[PDB]
Amino acid sequence: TLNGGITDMLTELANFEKNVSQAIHKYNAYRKAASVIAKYPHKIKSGAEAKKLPGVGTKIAEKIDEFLATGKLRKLEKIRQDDTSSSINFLTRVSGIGPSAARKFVDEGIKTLEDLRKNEDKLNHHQRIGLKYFGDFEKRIPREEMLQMQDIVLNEVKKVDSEYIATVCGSFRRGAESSGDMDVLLTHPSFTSESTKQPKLLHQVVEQLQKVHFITDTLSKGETKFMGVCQLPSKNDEKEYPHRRIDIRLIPKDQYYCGVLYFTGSDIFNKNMRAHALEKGFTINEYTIRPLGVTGVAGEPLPVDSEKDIFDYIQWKYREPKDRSE
DNA sequence: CCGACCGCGCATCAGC
DNA sequence: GCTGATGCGC
DNA sequence: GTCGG
Ligand SMILES: Nc1nc2c(ncn2[C@H]2C[C@H](O)[C@@H](COP(=O)(O)OP(=O)(O)[C@H](F)P(=O)(O)O)O2)c(=O)[nH]1
Ligand SMILES: [Cl-]
Ligand SMILES: [Cl-]
Ligand SMILES: [Cl-]
Ligand SMILES: [Cl-]
Ligand SMILES: [Cl-]
Ligand SMILES: [Mg+2]
Ligand code: NA
Ligand code: NA
Ligand code: NA
Repeated sequence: TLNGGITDMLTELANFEKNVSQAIHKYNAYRKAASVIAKYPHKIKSGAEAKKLPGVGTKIAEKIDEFLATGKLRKLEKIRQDDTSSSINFLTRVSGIGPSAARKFVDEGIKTLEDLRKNEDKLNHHQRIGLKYFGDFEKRIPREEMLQMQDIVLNEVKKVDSEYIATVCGSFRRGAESSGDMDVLLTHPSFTSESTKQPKLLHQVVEQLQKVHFITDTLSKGETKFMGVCQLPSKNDEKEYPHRRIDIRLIPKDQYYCGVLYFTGSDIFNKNMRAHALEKGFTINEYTIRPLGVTGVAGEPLPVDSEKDIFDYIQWKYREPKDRSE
């Protein structure tokens, strides 16, 4: 919050570029600048001061000057007044409606919450569930609820098969006092890079969580990734908890450390880290870290025994999850 | 300059 | 059906 | 929009 004013501005600009201009590199450019500035341990006093930070260029430096002088940005003022941009920005808040779908809906004169509701038949399944829980999915989850949710998921998974290991990642693993959703990494010894010795590994876990009425909706589901909806159980007479987004990612057990690094994030941290990997001549995904041949062809997976081995390869000092919140 | 910008699972569609 | 590109979300 | 070379 030290430079919250500026970081909010850049985020609003990032969002505009993603949702409206559909210009994803501009989106990431703003996001990066915002991240670098939020980290910065001084209250910024000028665009020039900011332009010292990596990712802040001439254009963002000028905007910071405008913002510092007036408390606002004319460019954003006009964006907010623009009915089309506002409408598009709103619709993209519904899970499953991206920039493209949003702009189409608006072309059809579907541009409000009331419009979506009376046009349920125009929505695919994911979008349908995003509209249903539009309000709930806006709310954050107190760590205390995250802790109850973890207890359920782990215990239920243990009931299915004691050899399952479920690890809650995302901001929860980074120590955050609230999380926008729940991210669960799942492994089982029968699923490795070498073989899948047991089918329905993910399905069976999902099934059991539906059985106890923890999972209530499915956004999408495949052999290794589930994205859906869950809800804590509430006591007699007490108001129900909000429905929450959940994702479960089944990863080969022998690739746990690359998987847990991936699912811990943050997203910006992953981008920064894989970008650095590339500078050092490696490529990192949720499975492996591989060298890049002189051609730039990924080589064979390097041995990984801890998250720190991954950091080591790219010559980064290790960073605890709680210091990966970029 | 100017090319590169992380990497990939699932849904959905076009074209064969 | 299949492959491949695209959207969208992680 | 920014940066590396
Ligand atoms: N390489 C890469 N990894 C990505 C990306 N988006 C999400 N991830 C990874 C890292 C997240 O922590 C993890 C979960 O994705 P997330 O969107 O839930 O983020 P998160 O870190 O959990 C948020 F802080 P919260 O949800 O708690 O409010 O998925 C992406 O674009 N690229
Ligand atoms: Cl772009
Ligand atoms: Cl403003
Ligand atoms: Cl690994
Ligand atoms: Cl791989
Ligand atoms: Cl930590
Ligand atoms: Mg999360
Ligand atoms: Na800079
Ligand atoms: Na959306
Ligand atoms: Na998630």
